[PDB]
Amino acid sequence: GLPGMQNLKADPEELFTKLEKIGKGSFGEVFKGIDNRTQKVVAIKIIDLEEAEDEIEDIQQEITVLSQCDSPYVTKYYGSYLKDTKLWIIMEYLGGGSALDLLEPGPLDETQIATILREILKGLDYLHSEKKIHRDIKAANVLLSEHGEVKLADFGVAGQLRNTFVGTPFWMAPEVIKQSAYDSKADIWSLGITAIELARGEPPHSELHPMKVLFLIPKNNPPTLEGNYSKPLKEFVEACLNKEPSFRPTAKELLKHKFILRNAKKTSYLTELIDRYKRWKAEQ
Repeated sequence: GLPGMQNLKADPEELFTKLEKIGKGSFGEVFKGIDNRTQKVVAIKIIDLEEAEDEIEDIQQEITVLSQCDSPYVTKYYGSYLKDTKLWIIMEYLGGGSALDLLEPGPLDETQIATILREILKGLDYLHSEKKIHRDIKAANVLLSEHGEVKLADFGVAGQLRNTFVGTPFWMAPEVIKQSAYDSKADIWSLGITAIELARGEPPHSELHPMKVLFLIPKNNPPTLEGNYSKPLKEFVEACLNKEPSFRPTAKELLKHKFILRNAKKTSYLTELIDRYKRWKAEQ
């Protein structure tokens, strides 16, 4: 059945202290929680199975893919518990917030953008080397630890090596929307959209109805990064955002792109970004 499923007599309400809401996945609410035995903080996604239907197979695939990953760049999975009709999925807690949150106080600079993209690329290199496709790369799914470590989250639509129509519209590759045969290169296109999001704060077409977005992506020339950004950053975006998937580089190649090499710095410096968000949120 479900990888990591714990003893059905384990009462997750006994094993964990459930605290405030912090986010949402493909299928449920997420709460910060405390493991009552170790006192480590965890993220707990709770899904109501009585409420699910013709999705359960999806939840099952999310958890299986997650359970198969073991990387410093992918959120860890600690197991699942069933309580009455609710499934408790225990995940790694990343206290820094998502990259999208970190944009709330103001723009990022190019060292911050390059550092975050570099770590996303380490996670995609890992997933692609394992024949997995993330399928939902976007700033909201790039999470930071309180130390500035950057990890990929939310595998609700993750694939395993496709032509299934999945993803969040604004970040979907043209071939994913047209339901053509696709692979890891679709994540490279989403990375290019995420690079635009990290530079500008929103993805292309963000103010349009998602249904318009469905015909504009396959029809229009690909987006480019507009504004006063460096030529290496604009070229990194263009490399990723080619309509021909075979013309997009691999993640391993992008780790050596001049934008990354000339601008990325250690991840520990991202704690400045996390502090900025904390100070900002503290006022508000």
